[PDB]
Amino acid sequence: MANLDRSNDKVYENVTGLVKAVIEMSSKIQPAPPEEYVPMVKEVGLALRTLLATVDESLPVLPASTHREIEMAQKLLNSDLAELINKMKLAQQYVMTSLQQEYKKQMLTAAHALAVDAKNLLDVIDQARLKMISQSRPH
Repeated sequence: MANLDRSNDKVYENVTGLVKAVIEMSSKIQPAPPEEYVPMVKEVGLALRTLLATVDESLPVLPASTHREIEMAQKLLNSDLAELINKMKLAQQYVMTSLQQEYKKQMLTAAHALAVDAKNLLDVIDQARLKMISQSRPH
């Protein structure tokens, strides 16, 4: 029952990091221009990429039982992402018009589910990690 925040940190990081941004980005979103936003979102999406790989390393980090769910969760996050990425690709063009705050708001919405999505990700894992704790700790 030590602090195994070694590799679980990398996994728990992306999740948070991306999340912490999902929100923050929302704040600096309104202002964030179409030149600084295009990437902004691109970043969140980029993080996912690495996150996926990170998960693979986390897969084992957790006890057998939170595999499928985890896998299904990955697609879950991406989902919102994909829809989030598109939202941007549009906002980028639906900003110079005038109905920015409108479309921009939409993004926020996802940001809400996103934060959760990312949560439900580890949330499940958290249920696994324990599955190991209260069972038979090896190392």
